[PDB]
Amino acid sequence: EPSPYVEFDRRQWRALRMSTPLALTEEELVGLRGLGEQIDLLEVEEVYLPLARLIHLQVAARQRLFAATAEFLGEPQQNPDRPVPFIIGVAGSVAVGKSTTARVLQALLARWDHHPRVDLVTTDGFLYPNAELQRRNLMHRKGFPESYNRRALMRFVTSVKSGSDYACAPVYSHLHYDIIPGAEQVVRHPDILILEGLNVLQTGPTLMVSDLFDFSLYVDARIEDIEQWYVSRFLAMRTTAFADPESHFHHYAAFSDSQAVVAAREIWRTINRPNLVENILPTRPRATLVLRKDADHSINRLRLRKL
Amino acid sequence: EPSPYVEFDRRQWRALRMSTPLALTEEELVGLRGLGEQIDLLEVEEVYLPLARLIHLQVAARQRLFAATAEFLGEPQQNPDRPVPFIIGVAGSVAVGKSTTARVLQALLARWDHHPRVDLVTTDGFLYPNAELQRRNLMHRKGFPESYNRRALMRFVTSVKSGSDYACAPVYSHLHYDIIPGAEQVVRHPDILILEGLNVLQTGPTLMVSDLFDFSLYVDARIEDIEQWYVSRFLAMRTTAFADPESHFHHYAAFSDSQAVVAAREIWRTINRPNLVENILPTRPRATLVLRKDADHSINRLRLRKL
Ligand SMILES: Nc1ncnc2c1ncn2[C@@H]1O[C@H](COP(=O)(O)OP(=O)(O)CP(=O)(O)O)[C@@H](O)[C@H]1O
Ligand SMILES: Nc1ncnc2c1ncn2[C@@H]1O[C@H](COP(=O)(O)OP(=O)(O)CP(=O)(O)O)[C@@H](O)[C@H]1O
Ligand SMILES: CC(C)(CO)[C@@H](O)C(=O)NCCC(=O)O
Ligand SMILES: CC(C)(CO)[C@@H](O)C(=O)NCCC(=O)O
Ligand code: NA
Ligand code: NA
Ligand code: NA
Ligand code: NA
Repeated sequence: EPSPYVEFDRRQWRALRMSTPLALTEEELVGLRGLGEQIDLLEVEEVYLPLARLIHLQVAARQRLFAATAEFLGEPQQNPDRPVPFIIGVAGSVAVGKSTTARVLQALLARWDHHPRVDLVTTDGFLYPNAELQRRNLMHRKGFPESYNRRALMRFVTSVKSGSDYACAPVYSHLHYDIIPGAEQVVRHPDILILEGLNVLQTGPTLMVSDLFDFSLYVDARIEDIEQWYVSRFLAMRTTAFADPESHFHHYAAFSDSQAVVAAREIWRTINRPNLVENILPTRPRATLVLRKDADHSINRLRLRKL
Repeated sequence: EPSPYVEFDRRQWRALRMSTPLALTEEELVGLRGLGEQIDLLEVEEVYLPLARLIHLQVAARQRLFAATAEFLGEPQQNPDRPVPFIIGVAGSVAVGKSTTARVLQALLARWDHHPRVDLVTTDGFLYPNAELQRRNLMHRKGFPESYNRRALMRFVTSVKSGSDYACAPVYSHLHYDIIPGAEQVVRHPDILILEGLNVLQTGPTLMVSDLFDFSLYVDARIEDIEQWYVSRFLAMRTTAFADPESHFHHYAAFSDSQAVVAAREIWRTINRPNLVENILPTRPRATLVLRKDADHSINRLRLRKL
């Protein structure tokens, strides 16, 4: 029975690296790695390099589709210094390492021969501010689709891919756990734009940012492993993020291992796990490429959409 | 404010015809026109010709995307006699003329220089048989998403676009209003496949046929106009389709105008209108091109997705 997908073990995927250069050192990789992630240079060569290759191939191909529609339209033939921004979506659960995935990806692509402008934007800045969330009774639903200003987000991406000189996104503060008044992230006609979020692959009764993605990535892992990574991260943050007196969750720092685990599980069970099962996972079927992470965090299986 | 869409009046769209040949006569056009449709050769030149042009441009462009993924994969470079079938989805409400639209489209594309194999398949054959619908209490829901064997339909399209030598679809009988035992429609690696249906543009928690569309068409019109066209068609069929003694609805033939109108409105209000409003219309935002039909049935406005 035919399928729109084709599986790959790390062995078969790495082969597709061909002669792709590794323009990243250990120090740099470290500056991209997130707390808990085990990503090393080897994984960057066997997994992220074939990926950067596939993407640069598609960035060329996909360039025709916009050219053809330009020809048909009798429009002047597209300006070289301003191509149509290639949009890459990176989705997945909280604590699955998708942000490291996104950061690494940004680093690699930025280091491609002609050095393309490659921006990275997370959906955090599109979260409604706490005051607005309380108003909507969503202070315990940060992460769910309804906790974001989806129109604003769609506006942003639409603006960047339609060729605007600049588009701005609000900025979120994890330290203060809320939108930062007046903060803007400015994106200026990048060549590649990576949008990272939880449900960015969602589809619906209106055109959404997923309909604008030229390529999508979904960082996947067994649910029980993700919970472990989540709890583990929570405990570790008692001495990093929560240690800061300025942290909204500074009082989590004095928790004991037991208390920490209990609190992390509650948060996971009441927010993150439901959001993963009801909203995030249902979108995995449409991802161009799925990166499967084993319990040890390593990518040992990939799924690609050939259709 | 930027947009993923660009509007067109008949005047601006026809200009895009360029030097496209009209390989269709009146007799032929007639043999494609449905009861109630006002389509003439002029509309075929001003609306369907620019469309056939745009499509053949995209069929070339879109060919790269599959080539690039073939290159990346180190796969042998695609066989010329067997390209990747281009999939066109045609959606819209019952009685909006989308089938005529599909038939005309098939005729034009089949008449393109190198004469490509262009098949047309409606989703009717994927409807569950009456016995199965009764079992599910859906005998008054033919047309709704749940009245079709969506897995089968997805299997069919997946098979055709994955390059199978042949794929078969069940056949529906409008005369007998049910699936025809043993009837199969065989599709053999066509170059272009047009899938026509009511909710074929729907998206969901699994990869669906809309995710495989390389181009989609949505035939639109004001809801009140569609109801008129629907009722009008119902009355006219008292002397065509319902006139046949073998017709499942043969007893509608003896209805008076008044009785006919009452019955048609009930059917429209209880089945077709709800299905249009809850399921069909919500999918319009993703259509590549929307053909707007005025009350007189003429296409005087078009909406194209540039993003
Ligand atoms: N609770 C938090 N505190 C501080 N920074 C956070 C954060 N959650 C996310 N971030 C930012 O996003 C990055 C995510 O890195 P990583 O890929 O290792 O985890 P993740 O994004 O898969 C799970 P998360 O939903 O917690 O971000 C963090 O390194 C930091 O840059
Ligand atoms: N009730 C019916 N009786 C006979 N044929 C029908 C039919 N409904 C659909 N068909 C077939 O599909 C064609 C549809 O033609 P047209 O484009 O004019 O209407 P339509 O498809 O937009 C509304 P419908 O949902 O009734 O098919 C009919 O001409 C016939 O070939
Ligand atoms: C689980 C950690 C430490 C890491 O993901 C972090 O996401 C966290 O605890 N944040 C505050 C509670 C929450 O995750 O909603
Ligand atoms: C309205 C007509 C005549 C034409 O669409 C036809 O669709 C019809 O009446 N069919 C049987 C009832 C129904 O439309 O469900
Ligand atoms: Na920038
Ligand atoms: Na496809
Ligand atoms: Na055929
Ligand atoms: Na697009």
